[PDB]
Amino acid sequence: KNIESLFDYSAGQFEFIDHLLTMGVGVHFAALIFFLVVSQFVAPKYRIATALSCIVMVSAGLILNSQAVMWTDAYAYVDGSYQLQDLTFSNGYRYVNWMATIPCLLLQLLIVLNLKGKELFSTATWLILAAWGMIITGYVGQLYEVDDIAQLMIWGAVSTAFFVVMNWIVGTKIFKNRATMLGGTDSTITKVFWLMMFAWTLYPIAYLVPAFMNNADGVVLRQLLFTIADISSKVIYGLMITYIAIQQSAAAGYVPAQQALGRI
Ligand SMILES: *C\C=C(C)/C=C/C=C(C)/C=C/C1=C(C)CCCC1(C)C
Ligand SMILES: CCCCCCCC/C=C\CCCCCCCC(=O)O
Ligand SMILES: CCCCCCCC/C=C\CCCCCCCC(=O)O
Ligand SMILES: [Cl-]
Ligand SMILES: [Cl-]
Repeated sequence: KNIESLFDYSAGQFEFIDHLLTMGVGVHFAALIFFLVVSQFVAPKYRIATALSCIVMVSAGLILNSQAVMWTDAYAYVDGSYQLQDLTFSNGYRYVNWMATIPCLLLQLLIVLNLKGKELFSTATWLILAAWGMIITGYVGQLYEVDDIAQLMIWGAVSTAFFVVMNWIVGTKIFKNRATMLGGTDSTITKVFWLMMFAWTLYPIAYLVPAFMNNADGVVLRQLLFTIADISSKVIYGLMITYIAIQQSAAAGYVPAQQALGRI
């Protein structure tokens, strides 16, 4: 149902996608280890945000590692190309993790914005229905990424709207609660907002590969645009979300965070 099943791959194409996903496993699980160790230097009120990235990291992780195994399961070298065998590959399982990866990030962004209580829970509930929104219409479109490209843009169209709509929430929150933010991180938080519009725009581009490049190199590009969007919303966004909590933790008087920052 997917363009990936349409082609045979040269060995270079196939080894490259495999090294991509594998390098992408190496990284979520090695970011995973950093996010563990620095969690002791984060104040009790921010510490779930570091932890949440421990989850992001295992979750893109598993599916990423899972895509790499299914890649080598699905294809074998026959007569000079890698050809599809008995099992399929697909990015279908990538959109389900998006289901889980985002609320969590959205959650760690909300946590360091210093949202609390009813605004925090409320804004989490809306944010989560919205991207969940964006995510599932994404899902249903790529379903027709071979049979019915009209549903790709049309479902593309729909999921985009949600993406616009949700950025609006996040941005409003971010620029509203800049002034609560301690240690200089009111400057930093606007940067993440920006970074975050890059990694998540890689996605629609990654989602129009069949419309505009329905061949084997588009399959590869699509995965390439997957590893960076991936590394950026999960790993770099993550890295960047960690620094604000430690900074704000030292600003609020958390001596392990002070000591950690002063050590560097
Ligand atoms: C792990 C984190 C993220 C932020 C993955 C995000 C996916 C998107 C921002 C993609 C949205 C869609 C667009 C708007 C285009 C139509 C189909 C998609 C779901 C890929
Ligand atoms: C922030 C960085 C994102 C991660 C970078 C992803 C990995 C960079 C990979 C190398 C790009 C150039 C390789 C060109 C290979 C040609 C593909 C082919 O063999 O057919
Ligand atoms: C089998 C995996 C192959 C790739 C080798 C793994 C090594 C990856 C190296 C760095 C991971 C990228 C993230 C950087 C670590 C973040 C911690 C820090 O801020 O210093
Ligand atoms: Cl605290
Ligand atoms: Cl994912």
